[PDB]
Amino acid sequence: GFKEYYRVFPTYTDINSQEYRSRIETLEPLLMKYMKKRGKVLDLACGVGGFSFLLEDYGFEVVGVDISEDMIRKAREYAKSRESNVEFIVGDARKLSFEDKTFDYVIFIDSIVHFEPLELNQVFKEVRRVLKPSGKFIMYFTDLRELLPRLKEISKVIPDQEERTVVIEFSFRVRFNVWGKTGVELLAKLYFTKEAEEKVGNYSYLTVYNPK
Amino acid sequence: GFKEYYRVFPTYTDINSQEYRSRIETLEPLLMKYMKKRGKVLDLACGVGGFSFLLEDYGFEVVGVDISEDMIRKAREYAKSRESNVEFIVGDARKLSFEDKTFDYVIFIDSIVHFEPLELNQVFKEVRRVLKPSGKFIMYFTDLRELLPRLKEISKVIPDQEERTVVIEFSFRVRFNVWGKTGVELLAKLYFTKEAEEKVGNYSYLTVYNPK
Ligand SMILES: C[S@@+](CC[C@H](N)C(=O)[O-])C[C@H]1O[C@@H](n2cnc3c(N)ncnc32)[C@H](O)[C@@H]1O
Ligand SMILES: C[S@@+](CC[C@H](N)C(=O)[O-])C[C@H]1O[C@@H](n2cnc3c(N)ncnc32)[C@H](O)[C@@H]1O
Repeated sequence: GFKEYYRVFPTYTDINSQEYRSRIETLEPLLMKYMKKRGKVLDLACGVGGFSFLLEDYGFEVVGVDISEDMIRKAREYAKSRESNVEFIVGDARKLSFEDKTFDYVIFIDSIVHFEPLELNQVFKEVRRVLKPSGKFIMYFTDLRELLPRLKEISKVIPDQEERTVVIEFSFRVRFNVWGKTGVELLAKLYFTKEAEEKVGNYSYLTVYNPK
Repeated sequence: GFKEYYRVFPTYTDINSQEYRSRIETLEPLLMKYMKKRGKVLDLACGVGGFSFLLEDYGFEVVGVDISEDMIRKAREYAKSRESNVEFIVGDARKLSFEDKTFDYVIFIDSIVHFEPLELNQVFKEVRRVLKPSGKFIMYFTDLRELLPRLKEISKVIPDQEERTVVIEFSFRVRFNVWGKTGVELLAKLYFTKEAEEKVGNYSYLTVYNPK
C-alpha cells in the first residue's frame, strides 16, 4: 500500500468512518475471545490507532507502533480528542527497540501487504522476541492469493506470482505483496505454535499464536 | 559504493523491499510533474531497473544502462517476472555507444557517489550528446557534503575534503565521492540550463536540465 491509497480511502485512516468501524466491530468480539486476561499490548503497524483505543477501553495497557510519521501524527490527535493514554511511537516492525519479553500481547492487523517474505520473516522474529513466553501473537490477514481471481469485484489487476506481488489500478496504482494462508503460516511455524484460528468472511483469518 | 554495500542493503537492489519502494513513491510524483510528454527514456546507472519499470508502466519506451553485470542480471530477472519490455544493457555512463540525439529523457538517480569530478564531467558530456535538443536530463542526488556533519544518524565517518571523498564504516568500509549541490551544478552549467529544481528531504534535489 502507499500514500495516495491511504489518503483516498478511510478504511485505515478515518477511525470514525463507517468503513473503519465495520472492521473494529467485526474483530472486536474475536479479539476478546482470546484476550480475556488483561496485560501489556503492542499494536504493531497500528495505523491511526483505532484498535489501540478499543483495547485501551477494555482495560489494556497499550503501545502503538507504526513506520509512518503521518499515521502516528493522526493517531496522537485521535488520542488527544479521546483523552487516551495510549503511547504511539514511530518505529519499524522489522526491528523494534523494545526489550525481550516485554509484551503479553502483540496484535498485527491488515498489514502484510506491506511486507515481502524476508521482511515478514524479520517481523515474526521480532514479535516472538518482544513477546513474553506466556504471551500471545494475534494477527488478522487476508489471503489475497485466493482473493486475486475474483478481486475486481477498480480498473485493472496486474498480478505477478513470479514475484508474489500485484498491481491494482483504481487515477493511481498500488503494488501489494501477495500472501496466501499457506505462505503466512509456513513462516509462522518457524517462531510460533498456533493456539486458535477463526475464519472471517470468504478468505480472511484471525490467528492466535504462542511464541516458542 | 561497492559490492558488499549493495549486497547488504536492499535500498538499491531489492525492488520489492520497503526501502526501494519508498524511493520510488517519493520520486514518482516529481518525475511525472516534468515528464508529461511520453518518449524515449534512458535510465543511466539503472541498478536493478526499478525506475525503468515505473516509467514503462506510465507509457514510456525505456532503456536501462548500468556498468555492473550483477545489477543488469537482476534487472533482467525482474523484467522477466514483471513481463517487461525494458531493454537492459551493460554499459559505461562515461562513454555510451548510443547515437547522438537518441533520447527524449535521461534519468540519473542516486548515483553520483560513484563518480569523481572528471568522471561526472564525462557523464554530463555524454548525456547532453545522446539527448535530443528538445529532451530533458533529470537527476536526483544528495548533497552529501552538507549531510556529512550529521550523517552518523554506522561506526565511523572518515572524510577527506582534500580529495572530496569519505569512508563510512558499518564489518566493512565504503569510500564515496562527496558532492555538494554547488559542485554538481557547476559541472552541469557547462552542458545544460536548468528547467526546474525540487528540494527533497533535508538535503536532496531533483533537478530538470535542458541540453545546450
Ligand atoms: C492497513 S494499514 C493500518 C493497519 C492497522 N493495524 C489497522 O488495522 O488500522 C497498514 C500499516 O502498516 C504500516 N507499516 C508498513 N510497514 C511497516 C513497518 N516496517 N513497521 C511498522 N509499520 C509498518 C503502515 O505505515 C500502515 O499504517
Ligand atoms: C545507488 S545505485 C542504483 C541507482 C539506480 N539509478 C536506482 O536509483 O535504483 C548506483 C549504480 O550506479 C552504477 N554505476 C557506477 N558507475 C557506473 C558507470 N560508469 N556507468 C554506469 N553505471 C555505473 C552501479 O553499478 C550502481 O548500480
